[PDB]
Amino acid sequence: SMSVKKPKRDDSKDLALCSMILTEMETHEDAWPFLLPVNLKLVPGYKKVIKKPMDFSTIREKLSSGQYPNLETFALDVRLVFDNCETFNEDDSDIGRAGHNMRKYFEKKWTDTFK
Ligand SMILES: Cn1cc(C(=O)NCCN)ccc1=O
Repeated sequence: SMSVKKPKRDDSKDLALCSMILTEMETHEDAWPFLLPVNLKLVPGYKKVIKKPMDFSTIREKLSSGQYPNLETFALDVRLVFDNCETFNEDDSDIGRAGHNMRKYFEKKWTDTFK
């Protein structure tokens, strides 16, 4: 509360660590469904069904222009990519399985980096 300061973690490296985590995502071989925004004019149903589209390049742009206030909002956009994926794809499709793989890949790097 007011004048009651909780001891807080060092966040000076958060930007560089999130950038390196995103780089590992972008270079993962299963990252192809998520590198670029879903083409709303070439895919039937996505614009209406998916109310918050998100992809790695948009996350990269928001990270490179100071649009994430903290690292929690960064992980929100990353998880939004895979939440959208589950909403729109079957689990045993190539894209649906890539999302599950990429999500598990992310959450371990998130724990190994900040926890
Ligand atoms: C990540 N993601 C990719 C597609 C896509 O590109 N579909 C083309 C079908 N061959 C659709 C939904 C989704 O969430």
